[PDB]
Amino acid sequence: MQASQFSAQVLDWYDKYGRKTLPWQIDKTPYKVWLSEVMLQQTQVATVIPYFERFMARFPTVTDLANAPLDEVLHLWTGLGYYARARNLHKAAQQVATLHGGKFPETFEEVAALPGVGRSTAGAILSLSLGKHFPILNGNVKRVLARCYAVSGWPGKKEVENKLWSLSEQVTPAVGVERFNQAMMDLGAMICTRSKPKCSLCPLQNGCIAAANNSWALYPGKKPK
Ligand SMILES: Nc1ncnc2[nH]cnc12
Ligand SMILES: Nc1ncnc2[nH]cnc12
Ligand code: SF4
Repeated sequence: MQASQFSAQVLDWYDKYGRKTLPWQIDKTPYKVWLSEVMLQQTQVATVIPYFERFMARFPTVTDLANAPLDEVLHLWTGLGYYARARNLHKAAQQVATLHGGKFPETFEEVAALPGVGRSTAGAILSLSLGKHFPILNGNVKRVLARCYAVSGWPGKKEVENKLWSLSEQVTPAVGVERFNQAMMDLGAMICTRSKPKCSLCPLQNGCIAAANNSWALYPGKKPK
């Protein structure tokens, strides 16, 4: 299947089966999408929700987060693990307060310059909260694209990561980008799982090479040896 059919099938699936009601998806702003993306990169949705709610209630705005003591941020992070994310969250909130006058940057370069925010998280912040035309590529999306397009090779090799970023760019639409990017994350998280993917519940099952060859185990490639 062509890039235009990938996008259309994923958006039609999201419409009927996607997750649309999580708290970071309601009255989306750059700040809320950033906060949730950072919490979500190493923690599952069920554990993140109470923390997302407590952080939004305590820190309504990024300036509130910036002005809080770091020890108060770490105390409220307790239970989420991977505390470098919390230290960078706080540094990034202070960078928005100092460089961007308390308003979360809405351009790619300034968002990706924030501590703890990579190319995929910056693309996620801007595409999901403002509908800007940016692709994402976290572990879950890497798996969906690598299986659908048979991208063998370890994504830790620059050549394979570039291939996967090119594929993401090719299948990501401008129209409906916020719905498409959330749907790709949902598919990788819930359908195209690391083991035994639920191919029969996947909107890409008619064109996916791994589903046609029952070779999901080969994609993406793991680290050598
Ligand atoms: N917005 C999101 N929804 C679900 N899983 C995610 N993983 C990272 N970001 C996510
Ligand atoms: N199906 C699965 N879902 C999530 N993590 C996994 N690790 C191995 N198999 C998995
Ligand atoms: S058809 Fe199966 S292997 Fe292919 S993208 Fe969907 S869940 Fe993953």
